[PDB]
Amino acid sequence: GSHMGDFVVVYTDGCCSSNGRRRPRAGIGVYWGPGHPLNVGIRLPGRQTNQRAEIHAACKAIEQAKTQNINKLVLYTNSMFTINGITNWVQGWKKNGWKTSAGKEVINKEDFVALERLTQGMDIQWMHVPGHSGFIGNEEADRLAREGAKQSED
Amino acid sequence: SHMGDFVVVYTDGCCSSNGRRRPRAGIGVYWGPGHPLNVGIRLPGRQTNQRAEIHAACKAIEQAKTQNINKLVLYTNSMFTINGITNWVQGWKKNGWKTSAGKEVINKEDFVALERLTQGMDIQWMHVPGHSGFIGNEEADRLAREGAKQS
RNA sequence: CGACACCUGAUUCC
DNA sequence: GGAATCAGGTGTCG
Ligand SMILES: [Ca+2]
Ligand SMILES: [Ca+2]
Ligand SMILES: [Ca+2]
Ligand SMILES: [Cl-]
Repeated sequence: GSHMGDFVVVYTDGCCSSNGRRRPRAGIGVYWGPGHPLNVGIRLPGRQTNQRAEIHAACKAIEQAKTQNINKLVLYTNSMFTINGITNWVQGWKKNGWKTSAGKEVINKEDFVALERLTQGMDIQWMHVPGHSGFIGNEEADRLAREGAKQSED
Repeated sequence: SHMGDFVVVYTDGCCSSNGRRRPRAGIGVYWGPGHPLNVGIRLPGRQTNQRAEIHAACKAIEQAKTQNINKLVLYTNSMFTINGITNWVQGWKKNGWKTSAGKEVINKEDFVALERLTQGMDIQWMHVPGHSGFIGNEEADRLAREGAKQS
């Protein structure tokens, strides 16, 4: 199980097939290690978009971890939108009604709020991993996030 | 009706055993039975599918040059090379070669060199659906493999 | 404008 | 069931 000095490692990823198209199918994915018992591939409730799938993949992780009574983790992801939110954009947003830099409702509020609710007491070390750059951890989490939005066909 | 004016040529580029044990790509260009210019050498460089399939078009016309031929019909199954040369290049030339997604068009170095030889020359690209018609393809296609074997 | 993603479609190969 | 690669489009924020 990947660790990094008392910081248990974890990769997360979200996906949303047909994002911005008629019927969006979106799922969350979180990989803790090979054949690891915490590796989830859930489907994302409600709104179907990559952005929330992505930040919610991260929620699942934290949510999971707490249950495993782990307080500090190095959570990798390829979502800058999530990282930038959770560690910058949010703070501001709170002090001003969650209004975008163009003066309008911070769209993914509900999502970030949840996510921030969970950073509480946790010492997350948000790390970013490149796209299809070949990093296992991320590709296995990607793998998972799809099986989470599986078609149900077969 | 009308006369006749060009020469035909089939071209194929292949990339092997995906994994690591390998990734051998070969070029292969056919001009007809036993014809001298028929050749199927190995692809020099970053061994890949697309890339080979392109340079495999360079050699073609490049030899077309070494024959003072001014216009041919080039056959190929990859409409990446085709689309690339018949369209996406002018665009790439008017955008510092940026993928219609912000990043850099990887085979610029290739599509560049290719557009070079296209100079003065008049190529009429012909795409052929896999398992197309005309043995011509199965033949170039065959040298490719033979090429990929050389060191 | 920029940035990180999420896709849809194509063509070939095996 | 990918790897090659591209076009076109959304998700969202500075
Ligand atoms: Ca992602
Ligand atoms: Ca992904
Ligand atoms: Ca071929
Ligand atoms: Cl013929």
